Amino acid sequence: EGCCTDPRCRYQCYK
Repeated sequence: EGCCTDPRCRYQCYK
């Protein structure tokens, strides 16, 4: 969801 790249989302790529 174009979030994995982000640091905050990177922590939880699978939500």
